[PDB]
Amino acid sequence: MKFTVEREHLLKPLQQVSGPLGGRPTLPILGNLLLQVADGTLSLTGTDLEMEMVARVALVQPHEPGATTVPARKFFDICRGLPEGAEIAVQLEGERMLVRSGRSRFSLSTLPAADFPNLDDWQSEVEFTLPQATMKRLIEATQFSMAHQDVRYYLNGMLFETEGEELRTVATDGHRLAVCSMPIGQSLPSHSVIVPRKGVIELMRMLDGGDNPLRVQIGSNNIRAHVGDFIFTSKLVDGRFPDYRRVLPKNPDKHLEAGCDLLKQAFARAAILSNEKFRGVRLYVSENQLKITANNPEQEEAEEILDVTYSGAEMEIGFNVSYVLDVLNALKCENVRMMLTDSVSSVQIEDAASQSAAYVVMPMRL
Amino acid sequence: MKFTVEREHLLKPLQQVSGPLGGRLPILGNLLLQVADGTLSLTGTDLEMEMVARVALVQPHEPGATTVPARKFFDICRGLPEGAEIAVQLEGERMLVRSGRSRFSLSTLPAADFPNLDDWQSEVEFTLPQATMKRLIEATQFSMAHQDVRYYLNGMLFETEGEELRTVATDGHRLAVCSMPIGQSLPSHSVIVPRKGVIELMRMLDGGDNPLRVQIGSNNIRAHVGDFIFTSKLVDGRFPDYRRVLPKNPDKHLEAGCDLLKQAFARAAILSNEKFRGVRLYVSENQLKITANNPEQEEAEEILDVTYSGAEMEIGFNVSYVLDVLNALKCENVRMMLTDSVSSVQIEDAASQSAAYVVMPM
Ligand SMILES: O=C(O)CNC(=O)Cn1c2c(c3cc(Br)ccc31)CC[C@@H](C(=O)O)C2
Ligand SMILES: [Ca+2]
Ligand SMILES: [Cl-]
Repeated sequence: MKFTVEREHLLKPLQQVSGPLGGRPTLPILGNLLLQVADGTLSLTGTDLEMEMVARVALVQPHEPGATTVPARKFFDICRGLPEGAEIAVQLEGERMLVRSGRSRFSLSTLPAADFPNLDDWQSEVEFTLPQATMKRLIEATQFSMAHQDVRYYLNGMLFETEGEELRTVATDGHRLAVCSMPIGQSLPSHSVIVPRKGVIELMRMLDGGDNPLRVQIGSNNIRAHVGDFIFTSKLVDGRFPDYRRVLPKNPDKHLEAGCDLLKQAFARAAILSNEKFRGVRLYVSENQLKITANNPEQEEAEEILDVTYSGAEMEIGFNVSYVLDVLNALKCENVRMMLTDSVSSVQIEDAASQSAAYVVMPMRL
Repeated sequence: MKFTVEREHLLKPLQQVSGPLGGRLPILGNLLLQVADGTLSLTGTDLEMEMVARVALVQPHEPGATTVPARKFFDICRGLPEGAEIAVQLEGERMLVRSGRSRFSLSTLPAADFPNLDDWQSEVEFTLPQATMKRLIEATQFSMAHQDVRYYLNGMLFETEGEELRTVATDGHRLAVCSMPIGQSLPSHSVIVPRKGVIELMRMLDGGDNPLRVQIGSNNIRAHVGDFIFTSKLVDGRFPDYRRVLPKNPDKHLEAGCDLLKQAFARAAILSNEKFRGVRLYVSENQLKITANNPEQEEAEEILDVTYSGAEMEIGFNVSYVLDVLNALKCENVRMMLTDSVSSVQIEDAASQSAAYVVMPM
């Protein structure tokens, strides 16, 4: 095995294929990357047995076929640590891989490519293509609401839902919910899967904001994403996801609109004197005005008054201010819409200018 | 107690005094506020050191003192919009804070409960530019010990000699010294400033033209810059003599680009022992070679061009120490000054003798 390649053509691929690798593997070879020279192409693969990322690099300098595995962290650090515009010559010499460039030489330990574990083979039964940016928006809009290591394992992940011509993402930790729907211009079957949170992050981070389209394949227990030179594959979470349609407030008739930043800064100051554990704040809403109050066990008190667009009936309601701020921070828009009903119902939050993303927070009594 | 001040004027003072404060005596988690003689005084302390900020009151105000949670009060002010005006007043056991239509009511502890550092006398005084103090601390800070049982090493020596103010920091494995002339005839004297004080001292240098005034007593140091007064206790014990650590006659002079050299050591370090982190250097005429290897039999090798005349030698180092030096230097070229394979090495900016770094071999 032999190749010579520019440092810069190796770094992005190394970032991508390093993502999956867990910090304390059950096998020695799981700390390594698989390297293959074949048909004019170097492929790198990293895995953790749950998910896998393969990157491809075209080889325009002379090369010799073969495969081996090297420690991922070290080989990445060497390449990244080498100077800008460097040529990186790699060759397999016995049970060592030789890396050199200019007058820097490294000898890396190998494990055999034959021991590198592959993911279970599977069949695609739902496929579609879409702009990278559409996938990026779907995930960014909802990712923060995924559970982290809940015992309800199916919440530690994101629901991907196909219906008609749109793709929808949903996330919830059992307390707050985020949903986002985008049309993708392909007739799709009605289908639903749960991607594990680590898989969702790899996917998100494999999208480089560029013009390459993203192709998605979904099987019974697996999902795969292909964009340009990168192919990501992950297991699905085998569980049942809650129905998001049930939590959405029915016919909220009291819509409040305000500048996202102004509402955010007001909640952010009020939060300073909220309960540190339960983070409850009170909204008093009246004609074109909102008053926000907070207090903590030490009886310190905050109050914020802003001008808003609001014409409905006067009402009160409490919320977890961290959840509201998470929503306002994910939105990053000019104007926000808060769709209110009463003191005992939940609230749905959106960009004033767009219904594509919706967020649901529970009422707090105080 | 009442005052009304613009956010811009309150923010940096708050930031400075509040920065290092924790609960502990919960009142150590509070700032002392005093309105007196047209001035708002904001004071913070952990009993070892103290930061006092004065700010002029150009609007109507009323005298009096209280104590509020430092973090919450800073966060509130910081969270207010740019150009905002902040009206503060005492009412009951609470401190009211009003800006626009944002209102806040904070808890208080009595100003009488707020502790003072003991009185002391100045024995040594001088002034210097901020930029000089910044440079003196920056050059050496990373070589202080952190939590060594030799308490005298967890901190920085400040020495006056002739016209020079000098800083020294060592942890027993490596050492940094930096001397700067400050245009004054100084008495021969030294004190040890605790690392926490070093950091606050550093952080009080805004980067403006206000000079610094320093006062040293037998158990205290103080620095005035602009409207801030930092006061800290000193550390007991006999600090080592940097001249004993410096090599006596490092005849062998090596010269290389600092970034190039730093890059090589860093790459080589990848394949060094994870615990020891040793690298070998082989010096020969106009050439430096760096090698590293680990238990797994993995090997790194780097070869650079340098300006070296003198005998060939081999010497081992912990790479992180060499990297800390090379990153502290921030220069074009570095001089490596050597004696032999079992003796300390000295490292300087090739273009300045103003700072020197010493590292032991492995
Ligand atoms: O601190 C160590 O790990 C042991 N170092 C020495 O035995 C020699 N030594 C010391 C110091 C030192 C500093 C350097 Br660069 C090299 C060897 C050194 C500074 C602190 C000194 C003290 O104990 O007061 C000792
Ligand atoms: Ca340069
Ligand atoms: Cl010096």
